[PDB]
Amino acid sequence: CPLMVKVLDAVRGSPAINVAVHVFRKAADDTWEPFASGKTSESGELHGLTTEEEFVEGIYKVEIDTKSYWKALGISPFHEHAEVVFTANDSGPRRYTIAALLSPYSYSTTAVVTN
Amino acid sequence: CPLMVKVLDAVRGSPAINVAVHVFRKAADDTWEPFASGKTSESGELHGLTTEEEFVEGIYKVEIDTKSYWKALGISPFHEHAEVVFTANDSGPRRYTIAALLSPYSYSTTAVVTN
Amino acid sequence: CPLMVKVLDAVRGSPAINVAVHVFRKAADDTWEPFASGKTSESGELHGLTTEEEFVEGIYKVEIDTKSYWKALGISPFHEHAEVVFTANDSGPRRYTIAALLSPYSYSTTAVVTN
Amino acid sequence: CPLMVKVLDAVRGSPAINVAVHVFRKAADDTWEPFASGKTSESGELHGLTTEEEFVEGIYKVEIDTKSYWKALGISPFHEHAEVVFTANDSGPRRYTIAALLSPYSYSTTAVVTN
Ligand SMILES: COC(=O)CCNC(=O)c1cc(-c2ccc(F)cc2F)cc(I)c1O
Ligand SMILES: COC(=O)CCNC(=O)c1cc(-c2ccc(F)cc2F)cc(I)c1O
Repeated sequence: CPLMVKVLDAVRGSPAINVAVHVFRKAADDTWEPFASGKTSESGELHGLTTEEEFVEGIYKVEIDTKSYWKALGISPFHEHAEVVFTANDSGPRRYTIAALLSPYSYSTTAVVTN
Repeated sequence: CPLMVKVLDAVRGSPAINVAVHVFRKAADDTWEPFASGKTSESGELHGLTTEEEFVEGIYKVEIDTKSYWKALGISPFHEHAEVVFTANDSGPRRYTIAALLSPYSYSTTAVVTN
Repeated sequence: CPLMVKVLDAVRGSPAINVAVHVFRKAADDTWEPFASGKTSESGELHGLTTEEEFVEGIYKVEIDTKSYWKALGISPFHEHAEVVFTANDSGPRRYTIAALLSPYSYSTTAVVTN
Repeated sequence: CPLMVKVLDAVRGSPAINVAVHVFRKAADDTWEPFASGKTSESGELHGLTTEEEFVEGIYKVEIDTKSYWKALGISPFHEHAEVVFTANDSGPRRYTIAALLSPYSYSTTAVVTN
């Protein structure tokens, strides 16, 4: 599993559960084509978005549906979502963990990339 | 005046100077349309993006061109850009300041909305 | 003027107003001595902490009283305070701005050092 | 294992390996008594700092020796360390994960607390 997404709630101090995540990949025509999607588990993690075969070189966008999450908790947040845009596998195949830490008016995202 | 963007560099401990910033507004045809842009000053700030007349309710996207910034410093970056997607809502007099703190493999963004 | 502290609230999307800030300087006896303190203004900023004459090289600790801030808003916090411990080093004319972005269970701090 | 510490490098996009971590607990006399210490693994994680028996209610300080880490990488950073101060087990025994994301002039820390 070369791509994992983790989401944390900075208000509750907990994993962010049931958060919708959409991954897009830039196509030839410069448009964003749907690549994969899922929901975070009880651990705030989303595995199994892709396989080494499908996860080719390209420009990817990971959209984390933060607004829906905060709205489900009765909170009216600032952002529509958190978006992480990056080139992958540009220098050989790696494993990417994309993490987002969420607050109503802020988010922090990081990437851990291991060979 | 209703919209300001500020960018900080977590590696150098300084404002992020000369960073390109592009703002888009979601059109009725569900597509992103260029709205405003510029480059951050020596203070890491970009003022004069828009006016009260032009800055109506709607969905906006701020793209901060982080990859080019890091490239210019000779530091290896992960993200193509930092993106901040938000709904502007009228609720009395509001100024929006969108701030981003940049590291090569991470960023933190916050919104400060004041009357 | 050589030291400024700024505090932001990631839950309300606003400056963190009236937050207590205590600064200490490490003494030769290896203990922390009160150096400067105050409360953040309506802009979330605390100016006038010290002067160029008083702000010599040394090791400093800035404690931002986050627990009391959250308590005053009725929000359940994790940290007793946010702490930022740093060495002040002379290297031409420097102003240090220490910024903290607060959530109930998280904080992000950065230093911006300008000439 | 009721206390785990994780450290990530925002410059390299990797776990922060071999980082020294010291945990203190506030004693009766209001002084910081040594509680536990360790080093992060190849995964940037530090388990086994304590046991449910030893990890009683109290005010704890987790000091992450960030300066030594950045210095070992040839980098001269801003902070002496990152410090996380919190009351634990004030409302029954929990499991605490304290995470820090490190850059030369900035750090972000969060807590995930699970029952
Ligand atoms: C009324 O208050 C304002 O207009 C605040 C605008 N400034 C900011 O949001 C800001 C935000 C940060 C900041 C951003 C992200 C983060 F993770 C930590 C920060 F301190 C740092 C500085 I120095 C800032 O000036
Ligand atoms: C080898 O190490 C990994 O697989 C890293 C995957 N995890 C993360 O990136 C991670 C990241 C954070 C984190 C994210 C944003 C931020 F501002 C601070 C953080 F600690 C917290 C936790 I708890 C995590 O596990």
